Amino acid sequence: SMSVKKPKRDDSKDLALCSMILTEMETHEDAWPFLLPVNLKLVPGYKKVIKKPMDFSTIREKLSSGQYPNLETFALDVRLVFDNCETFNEDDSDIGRAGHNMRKYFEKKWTDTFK
Repeated sequence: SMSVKKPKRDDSKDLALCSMILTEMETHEDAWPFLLPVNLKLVPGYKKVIKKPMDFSTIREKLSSGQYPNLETFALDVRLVFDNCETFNEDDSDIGRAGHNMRKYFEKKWTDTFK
């Protein structure tokens, strides 16, 4: 509360470490559904159904331009990518499986890096 602060968790490396994680996600073989924004002109249903589209390129631009105020807002966008994928794709599809694998991959790096 006022003039009463918990000890300062060192956040000075968070930008670098989120950038490293994102590089690892970008280079995973199963990243291909997620690298670019879904083309809203060419994919029926996407625009109406997926209220907040997100992709790795968009997260990378946000990261590079100071649009994440902290590491939790970064993790929210990454998870959004996988949550969107589960909304739109059957679990037993190549893209559905890709999304599960990537989420697993991400959550491990996240825990190992920060928790």
